[PDB]
Amino acid sequence: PQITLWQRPLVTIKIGGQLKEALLDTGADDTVLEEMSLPGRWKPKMIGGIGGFIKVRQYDQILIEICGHKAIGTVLVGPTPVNIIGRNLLTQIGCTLNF
Amino acid sequence: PQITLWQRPLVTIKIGGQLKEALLDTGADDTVLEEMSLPGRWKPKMIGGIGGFIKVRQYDQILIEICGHKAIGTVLVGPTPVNIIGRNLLTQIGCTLNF
Ligand SMILES: CC(C)CN(C[C@@H](O)[C@H](Cc1ccc(F)cc1)NC(=O)O[C@H]1CCO[C@H]2OCC[C@H]21)S(=O)(=O)c1ccc2nc(NC(C)C)sc2c1
Repeated sequence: PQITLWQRPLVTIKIGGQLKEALLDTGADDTVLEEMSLPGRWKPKMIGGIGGFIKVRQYDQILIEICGHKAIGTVLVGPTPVNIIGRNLLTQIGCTLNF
Repeated sequence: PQITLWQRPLVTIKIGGQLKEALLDTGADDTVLEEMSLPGRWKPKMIGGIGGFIKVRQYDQILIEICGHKAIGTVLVGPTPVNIIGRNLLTQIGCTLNF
């Protein structure tokens, strides 16, 4: 699809058997999701944003479906306010910016 | 231009007579720039991101040139770690997401 930016660019994702809504975020290196129950082993990590840092649990090679496109990569889970699909997964679904 | 997301989507901007690099950020509602000297009056404000909040100075009706496209809008200035062009200006330069 082509998405204009008058509204937040939200998509439906399916991850760990659960449906969620998430922001397509070209400003995000990595993918960061609300506290959620994910299968497998993780690793503690800290990521920084505009206001400081949050602790996240990092899971590698997780399958996500992003608006009907499948990707596999790293997902971080923690106290983010919004679910964010970052460039590590946007590249896999072929997402580009155009103007 | 068409920008893929294998690297950060950075563009050059000219704002307040100064040249800066900035991130095209579909996850940012507003435009937030590192500490800089802007002319005119501002308004104190607080905005939230992944790690908490920062206090910013809000300047309205600011002219920016973003990779050769001119826009006028609100710019927030404060302790962000990256210059961020948010959706208030991305819409004006006709930026879309595509996959
Ligand atoms: C997190 C999202 C919802 C908002 N954020 C933009 C995202 O694109 C941020 C942009 C950024 C890049 C780099 C940075 F160092 C800091 C910040 N990316 C991000 O946090 O990425 C994290 C995690 C992913 O992995 C990494 O990616 C790089 C850093 C890691 S925001 O900046 O906080 C921001 C912007 C404008 C704005 N206007 C408002 N208006 C209100 C009045 C409603 S609120 C608001 C908040």
